[PDB]
Amino acid sequence: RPTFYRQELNKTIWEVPERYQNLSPVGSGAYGSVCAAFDTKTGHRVAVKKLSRPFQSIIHAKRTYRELRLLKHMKHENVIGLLDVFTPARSLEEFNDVYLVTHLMGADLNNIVKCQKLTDDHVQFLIYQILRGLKYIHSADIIHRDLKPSNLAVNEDCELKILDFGLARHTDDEMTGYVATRWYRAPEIMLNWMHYNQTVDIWSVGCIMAELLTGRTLFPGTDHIDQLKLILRLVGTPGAELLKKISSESARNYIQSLAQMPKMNFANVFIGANPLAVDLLEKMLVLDSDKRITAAQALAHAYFAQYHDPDDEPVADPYDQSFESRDLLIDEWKSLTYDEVISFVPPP
Ligand SMILES: Cc1ccc(C(N)=O)cc1
Ligand SMILES: [Cl-]
Ligand SMILES: [Cl-]
Ligand SMILES: [Cl-]
Ligand SMILES: [Cl-]
Ligand SMILES: [Mg+2]
Repeated sequence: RPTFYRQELNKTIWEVPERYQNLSPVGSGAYGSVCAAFDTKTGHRVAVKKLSRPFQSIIHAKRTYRELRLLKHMKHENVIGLLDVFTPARSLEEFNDVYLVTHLMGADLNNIVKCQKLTDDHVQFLIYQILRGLKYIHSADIIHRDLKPSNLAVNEDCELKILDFGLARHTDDEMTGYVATRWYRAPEIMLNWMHYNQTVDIWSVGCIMAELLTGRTLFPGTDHIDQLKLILRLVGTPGAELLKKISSESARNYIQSLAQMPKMNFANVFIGANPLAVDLLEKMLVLDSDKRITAAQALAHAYFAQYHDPDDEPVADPYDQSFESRDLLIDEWKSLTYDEVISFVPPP
Protein backbone atom coordinates (compact mmCIF):
# COMPACT_ATOMS: atom_id res chain seq x y z
CA ARG A 1 0.00 0.00 0.00
CA PRO A 2 1.42 3.43 -0.90
CA THR A 3 1.57 6.35 1.58
CA PHE A 4 -1.30 8.90 1.02
CA TYR A 5 -1.43 12.68 1.84
CA ARG A 6 -4.39 15.16 2.02
CA GLN A 7 -5.06 18.60 0.35
CA GLU A 8 -8.15 20.83 -0.32
CA LEU A 9 -9.41 20.63 -3.99
CA ASN A 10 -12.78 21.18 -5.81
CA LYS A 11 -14.68 21.66 -2.46
CA THR A 12 -13.52 18.38 -0.70
CA ILE A 13 -10.37 16.83 0.96
CA TRP A 14 -8.49 14.70 -1.64
CA GLU A 15 -6.33 11.81 -0.27
CA VAL A 16 -3.90 10.49 -2.98
CA PRO A 17 -0.66 8.46 -3.18
CA GLU A 18 2.66 10.45 -2.83
CA ARG A 19 3.52 9.52 -6.48
CA TYR A 20 0.95 12.25 -7.60
CA GLN A 21 2.36 15.82 -7.18
CA ASN A 22 1.40 19.47 -8.02
CA LEU A 23 -2.41 18.83 -8.20
CA SER A 24 -4.55 21.71 -9.65
CA PRO A 25 -8.09 21.88 -11.22
CA VAL A 26 -8.61 21.35 -15.03
CA GLY A 27 -11.60 21.30 -17.48
CA SER A 28 -15.20 22.61 -17.02
CA GLY A 29 -16.54 19.45 -15.24
CA ALA A 30 -17.76 17.63 -18.43
CA TYR A 31 -16.17 14.30 -17.23
CA GLY A 32 -16.61 14.91 -13.44
CA SER A 33 -14.38 16.44 -10.67
CA VAL A 34 -10.86 16.47 -12.31
CA CYS A 35 -7.38 17.84 -11.34
CA ALA A 36 -4.15 17.73 -13.41
CA ALA A 37 -1.07 16.23 -11.68
CA PHE A 38 2.52 15.11 -12.34
CA ASP A 39 2.90 11.29 -12.00
CA THR A 40 6.44 10.71 -10.59
CA LYS A 41 6.30 6.94 -11.43
CA THR A 42 5.54 7.27 -15.24
CA GLY A 43 6.75 10.89 -15.94
CA HIS A 44 3.32 11.66 -17.55
CA ARG A 45 1.10 14.70 -16.78
CA VAL A 46 -2.18 12.91 -15.75
CA ALA A 47 -5.85 13.69 -15.00
CA VAL A 48 -7.07 12.48 -11.53
CA LYS A 49 -10.92 12.21 -11.18
CA LYS A 50 -12.52 11.85 -7.68
CA LEU A 51 -15.90 10.04 -7.39
CA SER A 52 -17.00 11.08 -3.81
CA ARG A 53 -19.76 8.97 -2.09
CA PRO A 54 -20.68 7.26 -5.43
CA PHE A 55 -22.59 4.32 -3.75
CA GLN A 56 -25.59 6.63 -2.92
CA SER A 57 -28.20 4.76 -5.13
CA ILE A 58 -28.54 1.56 -7.28
CA ILE A 59 -28.29 3.62 -10.55
CA HIS A 60 -25.12 5.50 -9.36
CA ALA A 61 -23.48 2.32 -7.89
CA LYS A 62 -24.03 0.43 -11.22
CA ARG A 63 -22.69 3.48 -13.22
CA THR A 64 -19.51 3.57 -11.06
CA TYR A 65 -18.90 -0.20 -11.75
CA ARG A 66 -19.65 0.30 -15.51
CA GLU A 67 -17.09 3.15 -15.91
CA LEU A 68 -14.38 1.15 -14.03
CA ARG A 69 -15.00 -2.06 -16.15
CA LEU A 70 -14.88 -0.13 -19.49
CA LEU A 71 -11.75 1.95 -18.65
CA LYS A 72 -9.91 -1.21 -17.32
CA HIS A 73 -10.73 -3.01 -20.64
CA MET A 74 -9.54 -0.33 -23.16
CA LYS A 75 -5.85 -0.89 -24.19
CA HIS A 76 -5.31 0.93 -27.54
CA GLU A 77 -3.17 3.92 -28.78
CA ASN A 78 -6.33 5.74 -30.11
CA VAL A 79 -8.56 5.13 -26.99
CA ILE A 80 -8.55 6.55 -23.41
CA GLY A 81 -7.20 3.94 -20.93
CA LEU A 82 -6.69 3.55 -17.16
CA LEU A 83 -3.19 4.44 -15.85
CA ASP A 84 -4.26 3.80 -12.18
CA VAL A 85 -7.29 3.45 -9.86
CA PHE A 86 -7.11 3.89 -6.06
CA THR A 87 -9.00 4.38 -2.76
CA PRO A 88 -7.52 5.48 0.58
CA ALA A 89 -9.84 2.88 2.33
CA ARG A 90 -8.00 -0.10 3.97
CA SER A 91 -11.15 -2.35 3.90
CA LEU A 92 -14.51 -2.79 2.12
CA GLU A 93 -16.25 -1.60 5.34
CA GLU A 94 -14.60 1.89 5.10
CA PHE A 95 -14.66 2.05 1.21
CA ASN A 96 -16.44 5.32 0.09
CA ASP A 97 -14.23 7.16 -2.52
CA VAL A 98 -12.94 6.11 -5.99
CA TYR A 99 -10.15 7.97 -7.89
CA LEU A 100 -9.44 7.28 -11.64
CA VAL A 101 -6.09 8.25 -13.28
CA THR A 102 -6.11 8.69 -17.13
CA HIS A 103 -3.79 10.41 -19.70
CA LEU A 104 -4.07 14.27 -19.57
CA MET A 105 -5.22 15.33 -23.09
CA GLY A 106 -5.52 19.18 -22.91
CA ALA A 107 -6.89 20.04 -26.41
CA ASP A 108 -9.88 18.45 -28.26
CA LEU A 109 -10.87 18.53 -32.00
CA ASN A 110 -13.08 21.62 -31.27
CA ASN A 111 -9.92 23.68 -30.33
CA ILE A 112 -8.23 23.03 -33.74
CA VAL A 113 -11.18 22.46 -36.16
CA LYS A 114 -12.15 26.17 -35.91
CA CYS A 115 -8.74 27.84 -35.18
CA GLN A 116 -6.52 26.07 -37.79
CA LYS A 117 -6.11 25.36 -41.55
CA LEU A 118 -6.62 21.56 -42.01
CA THR A 119 -5.09 20.14 -45.25
CA ASP A 120 -6.49 16.95 -46.93
CA ASP A 121 -3.44 15.13 -45.37
CA HIS A 122 -4.59 16.35 -41.86
CA VAL A 123 -8.18 15.02 -42.49
CA GLN A 124 -6.76 11.63 -43.69
CA PHE A 125 -4.63 11.11 -40.51
CA LEU A 126 -7.32 12.30 -37.98
CA ILE A 127 -10.17 10.17 -39.48
CA TYR A 128 -7.72 7.22 -39.93
CA GLN A 129 -7.00 7.29 -36.13
CA ILE A 130 -10.76 7.54 -35.25
CA LEU A 131 -11.51 4.47 -37.44
CA ARG A 132 -8.49 2.50 -35.99
CA GLY A 133 -9.86 3.15 -32.46
CA LEU A 134 -13.42 2.28 -33.53
CA LYS A 135 -12.31 -1.02 -35.13
CA TYR A 136 -10.88 -1.94 -31.67
CA ILE A 137 -13.95 -0.70 -29.72
CA HIS A 138 -16.47 -2.51 -32.07
CA SER A 139 -14.43 -5.83 -32.00
CA ALA A 140 -15.26 -5.90 -28.20
CA ASP A 141 -19.03 -5.37 -29.02
CA ILE A 142 -18.88 -1.90 -27.36
CA ILE A 143 -20.95 0.95 -28.96
CA HIS A 144 -19.57 4.50 -28.24
CA ARG A 145 -22.96 6.25 -28.97
CA ASP A 146 -21.49 9.83 -28.44
CA LEU A 147 -18.67 10.48 -30.98
CA LYS A 148 -18.34 14.29 -31.49
CA PRO A 149 -15.37 16.74 -31.70
CA SER A 150 -15.36 17.54 -27.89
CA ASN A 151 -14.87 13.70 -27.24
CA LEU A 152 -11.68 13.53 -29.38
CA ALA A 153 -8.35 14.57 -27.71
CA VAL A 154 -5.56 15.77 -30.13
CA ASN A 155 -1.86 16.79 -29.40
CA GLU A 156 0.56 19.12 -31.34
CA ASP A 157 1.63 16.06 -33.44
CA CYS A 158 -2.08 15.47 -34.55
CA GLU A 159 -2.20 12.19 -32.46
CA LEU A 160 -5.81 11.42 -31.41
CA LYS A 161 -7.62 9.48 -28.64
CA ILE A 162 -11.40 8.78 -28.09
CA LEU A 163 -13.01 9.74 -24.69
CA ASP A 164 -16.37 9.23 -22.84
CA PHE A 165 -16.92 5.67 -21.43
CA GLY A 166 -19.54 4.65 -18.80
CA LEU A 167 -20.76 8.19 -17.87
CA ALA A 168 -24.49 9.03 -17.25
CA ARG A 169 -26.96 8.56 -20.19
CA HIS A 170 -27.51 12.08 -21.74
CA THR A 171 -30.90 13.55 -20.58
CA ASP A 172 -33.82 14.77 -22.80
CA ASP A 173 -32.93 18.43 -21.84
CA GLU A 174 -29.26 17.89 -22.95
CA MET A 175 -30.57 16.78 -26.44
CA THR A 176 -33.15 19.68 -26.84
CA GLY A 177 -32.74 22.57 -29.32
CA TYR A 178 -29.65 24.08 -31.09
CA VAL A 179 -27.08 21.74 -29.36
CA ALA A 180 -23.79 20.03 -30.46
CA THR A 181 -24.79 16.98 -28.34
CA ARG A 182 -27.50 16.00 -31.01
CA TRP A 183 -25.81 17.17 -34.33
CA TYR A 184 -23.62 13.98 -34.63
CA ARG A 185 -26.39 11.39 -33.74
CA ALA A 186 -27.66 8.79 -36.28
CA PRO A 187 -31.31 9.48 -37.17
CA GLU A 188 -32.46 5.95 -35.99
CA ILE A 189 -31.20 6.73 -32.40
CA MET A 190 -32.17 10.47 -32.38
CA LEU A 191 -35.85 9.47 -33.07
CA ASN A 192 -35.92 5.90 -31.55
CA TRP A 193 -36.92 4.29 -34.94
CA MET A 194 -35.50 0.86 -34.01
CA HIS A 195 -33.08 -1.17 -31.86
CA TYR A 196 -29.77 0.52 -32.82
CA ASN A 197 -26.29 -1.13 -33.02
CA GLN A 198 -22.58 -0.25 -33.62
CA THR A 199 -23.42 1.30 -37.11
CA VAL A 200 -24.61 4.49 -35.23
CA ASP A 201 -20.88 5.32 -34.63
CA ILE A 202 -20.05 5.31 -38.42
CA TRP A 203 -22.80 7.98 -39.00
CA SER A 204 -21.01 10.14 -36.33
CA VAL A 205 -17.61 9.67 -38.09
CA GLY A 206 -19.22 10.88 -41.36
CA CYS A 207 -20.57 14.08 -39.69
CA ILE A 208 -17.05 14.73 -38.17
CA MET A 209 -15.20 14.11 -41.51
CA ALA A 210 -17.59 16.52 -43.37
CA GLU A 211 -16.98 19.27 -40.74
CA LEU A 212 -13.12 18.91 -40.97
CA LEU A 213 -13.35 19.22 -44.82
CA THR A 214 -15.79 22.27 -44.88
CA GLY A 215 -15.12 23.91 -41.46
CA ARG A 216 -18.99 23.89 -40.93
CA THR A 217 -21.39 21.59 -38.91
CA LEU A 218 -23.01 19.14 -41.39
CA PHE A 219 -26.51 18.94 -39.71
CA PRO A 220 -26.85 21.92 -37.23
CA GLY A 221 -30.58 21.42 -36.54
CA THR A 222 -32.53 23.83 -34.23
CA ASP A 223 -34.49 20.71 -32.92
CA HIS A 224 -34.99 16.96 -33.71
CA ILE A 225 -37.37 17.66 -36.69
CA ASP A 226 -35.32 20.53 -38.20
CA GLN A 227 -32.25 18.18 -38.01
CA LEU A 228 -34.19 15.28 -39.67
CA LYS A 229 -35.17 17.65 -42.58
CA LEU A 230 -31.45 18.64 -43.10
CA ILE A 231 -30.49 14.89 -43.11
CA LEU A 232 -33.23 13.76 -45.57
CA ARG A 233 -32.41 16.70 -47.97
CA LEU A 234 -28.79 15.31 -48.26
CA VAL A 235 -29.27 11.49 -48.18
CA GLY A 236 -32.86 11.21 -49.62
CA THR A 237 -36.17 10.10 -48.02
CA PRO A 238 -36.47 6.42 -46.96
CA GLY A 239 -37.46 3.70 -49.50
CA ALA A 240 -39.89 0.77 -48.82
CA GLU A 241 -37.07 -1.51 -47.51
CA LEU A 242 -35.95 0.89 -44.70
CA LEU A 243 -39.60 1.87 -43.88
CA LYS A 244 -40.30 -1.87 -43.08
CA LYS A 245 -37.44 -1.79 -40.46
CA ILE A 246 -38.90 1.21 -38.53
CA SER A 247 -40.73 -0.55 -35.59
CA SER A 248 -42.64 2.58 -34.32
CA GLU A 249 -45.89 2.85 -36.39
CA SER A 250 -46.09 6.58 -35.44
CA ALA A 251 -42.52 7.26 -36.76
CA ARG A 252 -43.49 5.40 -40.06
CA ASN A 253 -46.70 7.51 -40.46
CA TYR A 254 -44.71 10.75 -39.86
CA ILE A 255 -42.03 9.71 -42.47
CA GLN A 256 -44.68 8.91 -45.11
CA SER A 257 -46.16 12.46 -44.60
CA LEU A 258 -42.92 14.02 -46.09
CA ALA A 259 -42.62 14.69 -49.88
CA GLN A 260 -40.11 12.19 -51.39
CA MET A 261 -36.56 13.58 -52.12
CA PRO A 262 -33.65 12.00 -54.06
CA LYS A 263 -30.07 11.60 -52.61
CA MET A 264 -28.00 14.77 -53.56
CA ASN A 265 -24.73 14.70 -55.56
CA PHE A 266 -21.95 14.80 -52.82
CA ALA A 267 -19.37 16.28 -55.34
CA ASN A 268 -21.68 19.38 -55.64
CA VAL A 269 -22.08 19.58 -51.77
CA PHE A 270 -18.34 19.02 -50.87
CA ILE A 271 -17.07 21.21 -53.73
CA GLY A 272 -13.29 20.91 -54.33
CA ALA A 273 -12.75 17.96 -51.88
CA ASN A 274 -10.54 14.91 -52.72
CA PRO A 275 -12.82 12.59 -54.84
CA LEU A 276 -11.71 9.66 -52.58
CA ALA A 277 -12.99 11.65 -49.48
CA VAL A 278 -16.33 12.28 -51.33
CA ASP A 279 -16.63 8.49 -52.12
CA LEU A 280 -15.94 7.55 -48.42
CA LEU A 281 -18.52 10.17 -47.15
CA GLU A 282 -21.14 8.51 -49.47
CA LYS A 283 -20.38 5.09 -47.86
CA MET A 284 -20.68 6.36 -44.21
CA LEU A 285 -23.74 8.69 -44.61
CA VAL A 286 -26.28 6.02 -45.69
CA LEU A 287 -29.74 6.33 -44.06
CA ASP A 288 -30.19 2.48 -43.80
CA SER A 289 -27.72 1.53 -41.05
CA ASP A 290 -27.44 -2.12 -42.42
CA LYS A 291 -25.75 -0.67 -45.61
CA ARG A 292 -23.15 1.71 -43.99
CA ILE A 293 -19.39 0.82 -44.33
CA THR A 294 -17.84 -0.82 -41.15
CA ALA A 295 -14.71 0.63 -39.40
CA ALA A 296 -12.71 -2.50 -40.59
CA GLN A 297 -13.84 -2.00 -44.28
CA ALA A 298 -13.22 1.82 -44.12
CA LEU A 299 -9.52 1.37 -43.00
CA ALA A 300 -8.93 -0.50 -46.38
CA HIS A 301 -10.45 2.42 -48.44
CA ALA A 302 -8.01 4.17 -50.92
CA TYR A 303 -8.45 7.52 -49.07
CA PHE A 304 -6.13 6.07 -46.27
CA ALA A 305 -3.46 4.47 -48.63
CA GLN A 306 -0.52 6.36 -46.98
CA TYR A 307 -1.59 5.32 -43.39
CA HIS A 308 -3.24 1.83 -43.72
CA ASP A 309 -1.14 -1.03 -42.19
CA PRO A 310 -3.19 -4.23 -41.78
CA ASP A 311 -0.46 -5.65 -39.40
CA ASP A 312 -0.91 -2.61 -37.06
CA GLU A 313 -4.76 -2.25 -36.69
CA PRO A 314 -5.33 -4.47 -33.65
CA VAL A 315 -8.58 -5.97 -32.23
CA ALA A 316 -9.61 -6.16 -28.55
CA ASP A 317 -9.73 -9.01 -26.03
CA PRO A 318 -13.34 -10.17 -25.54
CA TYR A 319 -15.40 -7.95 -23.14
CA ASP A 320 -18.03 -9.69 -20.90
CA GLN A 321 -20.92 -7.22 -20.25
CA SER A 322 -23.38 -9.79 -18.80
CA PHE A 323 -23.50 -7.50 -15.68
CA GLU A 324 -25.57 -5.06 -17.82
CA SER A 325 -28.71 -7.30 -17.49
CA ARG A 326 -28.10 -8.18 -13.77
CA ASP A 327 -30.20 -6.74 -10.83
CA LEU A 328 -28.12 -6.25 -7.64
CA LEU A 329 -28.41 -4.29 -4.32
CA ILE A 330 -26.26 -1.15 -3.69
CA ASP A 331 -23.82 -3.05 -1.40
CA GLU A 332 -23.39 -5.82 -4.11
CA TRP A 333 -22.43 -3.24 -6.86
CA LYS A 334 -20.13 -1.56 -4.24
CA SER A 335 -18.39 -4.93 -3.41
CA LEU A 336 -17.86 -5.73 -7.16
CA THR A 337 -16.39 -2.16 -7.57
CA TYR A 338 -13.97 -2.68 -4.59
CA ASP A 339 -12.77 -6.04 -6.13
CA GLU A 340 -12.04 -4.28 -9.51
CA VAL A 341 -10.07 -1.52 -7.60
CA ILE A 342 -7.82 -3.96 -5.62
CA SER A 343 -7.32 -6.30 -8.65
CA PHE A 344 -6.01 -3.46 -10.97
CA VAL A 345 -2.60 -4.23 -12.63
CA PRO A 346 -0.92 -1.20 -14.27
CA PRO A 347 0.26 -1.17 -17.91
CA PRO A 348 3.94 -1.43 -18.87
C1 LIG B 1 -10.40 12.52 -17.06
C2 LIG B 1 -11.37 11.50 -17.58
C3 LIG B 1 -11.86 11.63 -18.89
C4 LIG B 1 -12.75 10.67 -19.39
C5 LIG B 1 -13.16 9.61 -18.60
C6 LIG B 1 -14.23 8.65 -19.10
N1 LIG B 1 -14.93 7.91 -18.16
O1 LIG B 1 -14.52 8.53 -20.29
C7 LIG B 1 -12.67 9.48 -17.29
C8 LIG B 1 -11.78 10.42 -16.79
CL1 LIG C 1 3.16 6.61 -3.99
CL1 LIG D 1 -12.81 5.87 0.96
CL1 LIG E 1 -18.61 18.66 -29.88
CL1 LIG F 1 -14.23 -9.34 -19.80
MG1 LIG G 1 -21.21 11.98 -23.74
